[PDB]
Amino acid sequence: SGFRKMAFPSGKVEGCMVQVTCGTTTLNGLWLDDVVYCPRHVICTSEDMLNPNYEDLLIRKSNHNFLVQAGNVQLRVIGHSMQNCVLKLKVDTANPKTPKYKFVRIQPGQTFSVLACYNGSPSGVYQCAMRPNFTIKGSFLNGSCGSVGFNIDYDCVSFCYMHHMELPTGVHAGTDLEGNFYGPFVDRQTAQAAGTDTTITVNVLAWLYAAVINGDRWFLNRFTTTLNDFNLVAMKYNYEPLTQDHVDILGPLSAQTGIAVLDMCASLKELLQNGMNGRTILGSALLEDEFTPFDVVRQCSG
Amino acid sequence: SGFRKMAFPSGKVEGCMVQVTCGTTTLNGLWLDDVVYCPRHVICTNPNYEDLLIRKSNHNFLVQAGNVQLRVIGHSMQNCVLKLKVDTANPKTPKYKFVRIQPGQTFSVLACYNGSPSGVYQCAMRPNFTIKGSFLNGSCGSVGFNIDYDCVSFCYMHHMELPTGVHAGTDLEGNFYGPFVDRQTAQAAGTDTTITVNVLAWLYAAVINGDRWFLNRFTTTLNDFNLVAMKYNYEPLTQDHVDILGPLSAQTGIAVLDMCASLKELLQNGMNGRTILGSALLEDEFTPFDVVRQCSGVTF
Ligand SMILES: Cc1cncc(C(=O)N2C[C@H]3CC[C@@H](C2)N3[C@H](c2cccc(F)c2)c2cn(CCc3ccsc3)nn2)c1
Repeated sequence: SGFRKMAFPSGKVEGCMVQVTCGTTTLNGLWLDDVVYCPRHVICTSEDMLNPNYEDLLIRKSNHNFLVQAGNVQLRVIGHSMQNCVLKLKVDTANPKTPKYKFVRIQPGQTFSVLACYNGSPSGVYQCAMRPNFTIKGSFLNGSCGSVGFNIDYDCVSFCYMHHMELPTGVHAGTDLEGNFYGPFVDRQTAQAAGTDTTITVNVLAWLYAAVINGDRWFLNRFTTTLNDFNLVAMKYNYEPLTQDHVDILGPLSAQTGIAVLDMCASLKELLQNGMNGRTILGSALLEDEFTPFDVVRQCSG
Repeated sequence: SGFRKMAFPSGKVEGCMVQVTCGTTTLNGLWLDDVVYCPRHVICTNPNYEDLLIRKSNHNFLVQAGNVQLRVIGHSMQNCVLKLKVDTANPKTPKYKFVRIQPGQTFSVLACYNGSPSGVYQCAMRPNFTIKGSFLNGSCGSVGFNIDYDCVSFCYMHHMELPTGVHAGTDLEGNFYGPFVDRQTAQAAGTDTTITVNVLAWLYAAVINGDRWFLNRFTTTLNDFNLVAMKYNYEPLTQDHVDILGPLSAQTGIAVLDMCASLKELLQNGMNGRTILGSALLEDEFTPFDVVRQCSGVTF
């Protein structure tokens, strides 16, 4: 029993974290095979950041301007290239600790683990979700750039996030490992701000199914709803639309618990109307939206 | 910015987890140098473990480190932990120590299944000596640890789930945390209490992160506040707690008894539909050190 925000074991990623230094700037890089991936803004000065011309800055760099350090070992850079907003530094040594891995771009609502890192040394691991507004509510201090987000399935590490910046509301923005930002953000000091966030409805429903699995039914009711009536109400609480894909995805949890998806939608509607009246669900006094349907089946059943 | 329930990087521990099978029981062990540590209740069959173990032969214990088999060459018990001597020392053994933690202190848990780590989370030793973990069948032998520089301090090994869903275990010397035994008897968690010094730490974390609405002009005294704590089933606040929070008090300008007044008012009046660091409840599983470490970055 129990239900925690559980991260993946981080060892496979730990063995890939290095320090990258350009000029006065040091941040983290991800060392896979003979390539080190890091945010391209490592080549910028703070001045450059209003309107940086990355192509112009990079053509001026020599391989030996990049200092890469893996533990106590300096790696020799032998080439470099830029892919979208990520710098790829080719190094003379392949990482002998390279796990089986892939690069995956995730959708809003997906979860992943973050290995927060400073000066190429991992500090801690925690679970995160990609918010509907393409930010993440992480925990990152100065020097955390280049920290990565990942899932691990059957010993394959799927890298899905690389950290670039903190937005003014204290939430975080970054790219996939092909260097494409999530959301409308840019690696430029601009007046960019997180869009208004919403609640990840399909994840809330999955968590409610998790509550029933672990033995709590107090929030259920005898009503049902149409999908469209549910969305009409949910939008009034800044909940994300629930799609037929979402209904299909919850099929297994519906089947396991005996509670039809649209009946669980009726319960959520009432919870939004009533609050919890001093009660908790899986230890929380708020509705949790950073557990996915996949996560629930992974942690609750096996 | 931000504040998350954060665990230590688990890599150094992952390389020590093994699967231990005896009879019909399979569970997780911890392989350090040439010993595998696991719960003694892996022993076959009111138990008398010193008797049951006499019956077992080394070869009754199948130990799998991934795909490799470690051969057992010896066994002994230390309290509720079984120690299997194996023929191969773990080449991935980290620098480590066995430590016993105090209620209120936190640690990371690497939850495992068939000697395969599957998740890591951060927990506190509750005042009632249980932990609010997430464990399913097969988790027994999963371990808790902290990392200080390069040194792993192992502090917990999971032995059982209790009827309220919380969990009980031992230190790595096999001494239970709390009034529990490893046998099928009637056992229950005692009434728990809230860890006051940790709630205060988390309020400081909130302030550091810009959440200041609960602050007020008032201050108080230990004696006065401790009467409120007892009323609300909060642990007593000691002078040593006050000293430990010293740093955060200096960094935010909010003295502990200044912050206690904020907490008193939250306990008496509630949060009035507001939240702190994204919670509608007062959180008590972050220590002062956890807050300082995460709001001022240390790395391992
Ligand atoms: C609280 C916190 C959370 N998470 C990360 C940090 C953190 O550390 N950074 C993120 C921000 C803020 C400082 C610096 C690094 N970023 C600036 C920036 C501005 C606009 C877009 C963008 F993508 C980056 C920047 C980059 N550069 C080039 C030299 C350099 C690159 C890395 S450090 C210095 N100059 N300003 C902080």
